[PDB]
Amino acid sequence: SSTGIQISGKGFMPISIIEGDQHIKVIAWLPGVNKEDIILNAVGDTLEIRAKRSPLMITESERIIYSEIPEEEEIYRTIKLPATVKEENASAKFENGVLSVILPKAESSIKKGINIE
Amino acid sequence: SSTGIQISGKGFMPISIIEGDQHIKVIAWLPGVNKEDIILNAVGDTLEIRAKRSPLMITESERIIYSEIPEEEEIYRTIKLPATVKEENASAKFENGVLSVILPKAESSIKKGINIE
Amino acid sequence: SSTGIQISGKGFMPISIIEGDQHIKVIAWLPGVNKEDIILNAVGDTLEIRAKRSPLMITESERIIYSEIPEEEEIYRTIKLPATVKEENASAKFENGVLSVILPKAESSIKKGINIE
Amino acid sequence: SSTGIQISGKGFMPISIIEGDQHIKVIAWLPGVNKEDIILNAVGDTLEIRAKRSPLMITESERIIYSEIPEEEEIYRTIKLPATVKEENASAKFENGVLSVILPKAESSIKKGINIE
Amino acid sequence: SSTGIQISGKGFMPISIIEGDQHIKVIAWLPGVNKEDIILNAVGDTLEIRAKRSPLMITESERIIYSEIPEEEEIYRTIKLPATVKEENASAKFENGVLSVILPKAESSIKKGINIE
Amino acid sequence: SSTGIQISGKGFMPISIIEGDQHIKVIAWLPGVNKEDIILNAVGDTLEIRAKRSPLMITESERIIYSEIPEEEEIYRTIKLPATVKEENASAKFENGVLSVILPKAESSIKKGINIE
Amino acid sequence: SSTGIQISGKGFMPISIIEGDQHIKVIAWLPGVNKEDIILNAVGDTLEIRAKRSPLMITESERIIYSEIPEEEEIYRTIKLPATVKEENASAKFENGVLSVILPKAESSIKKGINIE
Amino acid sequence: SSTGIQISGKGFMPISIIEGDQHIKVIAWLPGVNKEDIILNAVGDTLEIRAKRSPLMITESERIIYSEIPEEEEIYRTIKLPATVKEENASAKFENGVLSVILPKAESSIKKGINIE
Amino acid sequence: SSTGIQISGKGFMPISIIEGDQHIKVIAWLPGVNKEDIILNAVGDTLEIRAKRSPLMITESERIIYSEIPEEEEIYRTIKLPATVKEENASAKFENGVLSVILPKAESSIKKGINIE
Amino acid sequence: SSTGIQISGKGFMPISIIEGDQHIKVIAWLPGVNKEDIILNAVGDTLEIRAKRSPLMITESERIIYSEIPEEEEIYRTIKLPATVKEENASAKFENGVLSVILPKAESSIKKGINIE
Amino acid sequence: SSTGIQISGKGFMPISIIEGDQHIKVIAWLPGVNKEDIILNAVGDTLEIRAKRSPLMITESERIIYSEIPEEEEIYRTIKLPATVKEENASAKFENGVLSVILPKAESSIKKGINIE
Amino acid sequence: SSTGIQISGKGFMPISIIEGDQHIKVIAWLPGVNKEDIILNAVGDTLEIRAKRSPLMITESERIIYSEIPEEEEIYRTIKLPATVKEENASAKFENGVLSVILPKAESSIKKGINIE
Amino acid sequence: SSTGIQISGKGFMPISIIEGDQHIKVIAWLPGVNKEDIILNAVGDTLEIRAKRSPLMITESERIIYSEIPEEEEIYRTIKLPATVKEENASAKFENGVLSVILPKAESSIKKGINIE
Repeated sequence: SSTGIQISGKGFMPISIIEGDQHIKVIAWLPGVNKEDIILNAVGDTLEIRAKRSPLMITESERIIYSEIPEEEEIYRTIKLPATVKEENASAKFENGVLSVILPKAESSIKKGINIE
Repeated sequence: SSTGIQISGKGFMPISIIEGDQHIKVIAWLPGVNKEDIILNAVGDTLEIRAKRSPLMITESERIIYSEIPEEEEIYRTIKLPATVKEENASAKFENGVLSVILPKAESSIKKGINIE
Repeated sequence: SSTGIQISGKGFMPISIIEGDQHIKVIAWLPGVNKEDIILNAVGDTLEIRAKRSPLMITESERIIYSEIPEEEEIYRTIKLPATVKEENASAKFENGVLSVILPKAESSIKKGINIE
Repeated sequence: SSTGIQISGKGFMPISIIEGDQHIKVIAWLPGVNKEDIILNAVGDTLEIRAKRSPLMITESERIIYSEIPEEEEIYRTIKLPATVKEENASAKFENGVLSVILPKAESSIKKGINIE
Repeated sequence: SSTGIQISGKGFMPISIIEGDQHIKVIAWLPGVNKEDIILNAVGDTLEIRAKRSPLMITESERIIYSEIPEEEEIYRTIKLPATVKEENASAKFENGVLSVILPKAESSIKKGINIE
Repeated sequence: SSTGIQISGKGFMPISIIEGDQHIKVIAWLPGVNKEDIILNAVGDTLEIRAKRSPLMITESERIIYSEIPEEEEIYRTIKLPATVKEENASAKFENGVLSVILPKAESSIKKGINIE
Repeated sequence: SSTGIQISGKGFMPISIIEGDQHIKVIAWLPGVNKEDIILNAVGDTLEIRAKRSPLMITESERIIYSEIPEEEEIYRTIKLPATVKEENASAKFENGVLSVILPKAESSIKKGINIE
Repeated sequence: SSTGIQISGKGFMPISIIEGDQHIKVIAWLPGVNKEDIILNAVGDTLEIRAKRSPLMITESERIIYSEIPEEEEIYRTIKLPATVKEENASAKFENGVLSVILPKAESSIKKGINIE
Repeated sequence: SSTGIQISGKGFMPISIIEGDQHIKVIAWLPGVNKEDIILNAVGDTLEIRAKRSPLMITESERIIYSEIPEEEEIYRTIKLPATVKEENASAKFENGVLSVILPKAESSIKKGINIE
Repeated sequence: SSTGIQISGKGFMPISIIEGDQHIKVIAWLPGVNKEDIILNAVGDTLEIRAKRSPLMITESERIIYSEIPEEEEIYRTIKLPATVKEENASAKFENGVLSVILPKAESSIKKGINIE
Repeated sequence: SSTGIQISGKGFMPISIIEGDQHIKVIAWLPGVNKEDIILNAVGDTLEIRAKRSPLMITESERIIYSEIPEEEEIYRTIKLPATVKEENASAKFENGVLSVILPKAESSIKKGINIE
Repeated sequence: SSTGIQISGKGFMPISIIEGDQHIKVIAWLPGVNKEDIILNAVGDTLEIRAKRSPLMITESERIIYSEIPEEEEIYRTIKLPATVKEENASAKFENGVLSVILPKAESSIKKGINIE
Repeated sequence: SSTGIQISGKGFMPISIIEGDQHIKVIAWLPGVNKEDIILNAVGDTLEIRAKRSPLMITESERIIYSEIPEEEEIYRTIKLPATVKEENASAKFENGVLSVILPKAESSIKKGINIE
């Protein structure tokens, strides 16, 4: 999908991109991932997300009769945001397996209001 | 779909069923959902999963430019297990958006070894 | 169609099935039928509906040019609920051609509550 | 749509882009919009347009028998200009629901003199 | 198209028809039309709409790389209202390319609601 | 066509693009045009060719029975080089209806090699 | 191609056949060829044109990234004129890649008639 | 192909790109080529490689009865790696027909870690 | 492919077969494999080639964004030559990942030139 | 099927061929067969397997409601090995319905080795 | 057809091939041929059969109204046995239009048994 | 092409193979070839033919207007005979571009008497 | 086929036409043709070729297993040359199945020279 942005990565990790006037809020779904094991990195206009969930722990006495859950042990994504961001004050939160990153756009990238009529 | 088990429901909620000799471990993904908002009910060979995730909050100044996350605010599932369970003592955990339910099998439902010659 | 229930019958008889925690609410449309002419038959986990509306009353002086209303005078339907009900204490109300049937479910079928951690 | 330029947005808003030697004239139709409810944001070679019309208000006594006007209440567009413009001296006339934008291009983008020998 | 009324004309001129118990409100989008240029004739149940927008003026030094605005300079529509209107006291308003026409209906068309036994 | 470069234009104007380590050699065919009537423009990484040939001179006494020569009197083309050039010092030669254009590349683009271990 | 006249040859060489009253003017485009390299032969009502353009000279330091110009080093055309020509007085010019043929006289064609007296 | 990177060239030469947090590593297969006959060139985000293998020498008395090895004597590739390079200090190797370039990325691209509060 | 010979094996390993009067020269491409890890075995009219290249060494800190290089860790081929060879005195060379085998053909197999009248 | 070996026979009998430098190990599945009822014959480069499983005995009071086991009572296979074998000292085992044959290859086929420098 | 043997020939001559441990029994149908008119040629692993039956005897007083009997008066067939034969001691019997040919196999091919451990 | 025999080679060289009781006659057409530059080599059951004609020599003043003769300057064939031949006493005649080859077959191929009984 | 000349005839007889300034050289392949059997008729601009090779003689004891040489015993061709020739002094040579004919043109068609320069 190309609608002004490029998306890349590996595994099942749906994402939604929230665009504001002064910042870009990005939300990514990471079910079943531990807290400290995530790693997120962004610079300029580029963002990358890396994670590695543990496989389904199963005792030898048990078996997988039916499991449609994705099996990818390594998943990562990288998206080109439409504008440059300040990779210093950027902050993020991680609840219920959902990653909410807050990227304030660089001042030079911010758009300017145009007088009308 | 019928593969020895019946799966029913509405919305996006992937589930995996682990079958042991004495108990069933049911793994269900509910990313981005609050703990106190899910509800479960089980009896005989039936287990139902009902949940409702919060909507993608949006600020007045911001808008969603790209969001492939399913928007269904209410989702539920109902599955027929291959064996009866003792729901009185069943227990489940929910962390990092992964629902792990353990249902001990009923006495009559448990298999018995057969000697071989 | 197989979605946890069986649907069958004959004739024009649109019905709606509502499942509650402790009861089942069934809405059935019986337009153009008298109150003393309706009939219901329910037992265990099976519900069947029979009906027979009065045919058109038409004066000799007047003629019926166009009537999309189905003329089938004999109709019936049979639906299998997913759970057993206690028909002995069932009750129903019929108003404005709308039949409302409440079938309390059996304690064995009644789904218990399973806590989470 | 990509035909040497990129256009994005949501809703019905036909626009025309004129490329000149020293400026870019962009015409946008915002039929049935209030003047004080349109907003423009542009920087470098990027221009975005937001608008929000009131819905078709209807009196309680009357009912809409036929309306082919699309009902989309929120519409916006974002277009990538092929050349940088000086937003500080940009101007845009808006009359009779017709928006006309004139954007002087940056001197760096301006076409220079090639020897022809 | 036949939906109780016949619609005819030429060009892009989306219209909406609101039918009330005492009057009819007709809304027509006429973007890029001069106020002095619009004229209407309405009688009985018949309304004709004629308009001719000015052509897209382009400077010699500039070119059109992309212009999706309709090039049809002549557009007109005539719709047979289903009810007789009192055009002698009708009025209309035209703002922001939106033509609002208020056509009260002849007293014979007016009907008073009748209850039932 | 996308092969690291963009090609665009209008009319019959076959061109050849040669890339050198320090410069770019562009061959353009302009048959049937005088020397003072050829015109071109370029800047940075963008090259735009405009031309307009003399029409088919014909005497009244003679007639043109067959001419596959294109009659388009106005033609132009625009090609984007993969690297920036220093148009200020560019030079060109035009002989036998063949235009030769040399555009020295900018030092920023001028590639460099590395001693292969 | 056969359309009442026979045209033959090989390679890219657009031509125009002008049927004059006293001469037949034929314009041939031979872009990128030297003057002393073209060769023609004509007799009776037949004209054969042979040419051989220089190949695209390339320096060792430069390479061909893109070239749509025809590379065929040998091109020729041969046409059966509709009228007889006297080659002794034939004349031609080759400038701007334009090879024009005049064939100023066709003795047998001379319609001088006679003094009606 | 566009998947976050651009690949261009001519001939058979499989390449693999390795992405670290501090250096870009590119693996290129050049079987049957001499060490001193390859040439590499890069700048900014662009890397290009030119190479020429010796032809399959054949003795007068012998003939190639079966040869699926590609015969292209000149092959090259040009790829847009995702971040600028410090080629002043870049280095490579070539052994057993495998070309390995190591490209330290520019300070601008050195992705900076963000807190995961 | 069958043209008097049979080819078998596993993995990507293109080969070329040179046929001379007194010997058969076999060229096989083995990019990216060590010297002491190749193995050749021949007898009668049969030749087998076995090899096992190391996988792409990658540190945990780096990734493989794009790698079209074949991943087969074990590759081997076996071809039936058209004639018997003297495997005792055969010799082979290994240059830049290209394996050249020279197999003198058994004197019994050597073909006998016939003369013509 | 021809892939360097020829397989022939009749009935269901899957076979696997293991090739070593000095011996050939042939694995053949003969489930549900008695040991003394199989027959093997081998010479040159040919090996044939003939066997006959007992029928599914059925009691007078019982019937086969579902049996996908192939009913072929006589099955055999004949395969051409890639090398000659010394059948005089060959030996084979048969346990748990798996026939493991070991055929030492003849000295003629014992592939010798060639230097690689 | 390829099933370990080659079949070829011309004309109507149905044949059957039986393989024995020590011999080959070949049944060939030759209807309407005399005993002295048959001919066979066999050597090594190749067997060829030639025949030529008498034409349809017809009297002048009678006519032939329908004959599906093949009219080909010259027929022959050639079949390659999978194993070599000792034609020197071969024998055949021909009765009731059925040719029975027994070809003992050469000791080299006589498949030896192998003990089953 | 396989029709009971194998033919291999390159170029246009029609050949005919006649199989006899005591010999094999092979005819080959080599039009426009010299005698001293054709060569045959045969052994066992294999025959190969090499030939090399001079190209169509043309004077500088003349050009080829039409030539359907294939231009392949190097052509050769290699055919597997169905039976062994005695190359020591083989003979061939080549006249008027027509090559005739007669190869006496070996004693092993010769037919043997069969006892018709 | 029309290529400025009409080609007609029957059978396999490939021919090549070389057009020179002073003469035409025509090469015709006539394999299996006896020198005494060659016959040609040519006049003005028209040439006919007639030939009839000897049939493929086959011995009684031998058979044709495969003979792709053309069986057409009668073949002939007639081509209308585009220029008149002086057939009174023409000459030909026939070597190795190649018919070489030299036909000096008739001065009228010779084109003379066109002295443009």
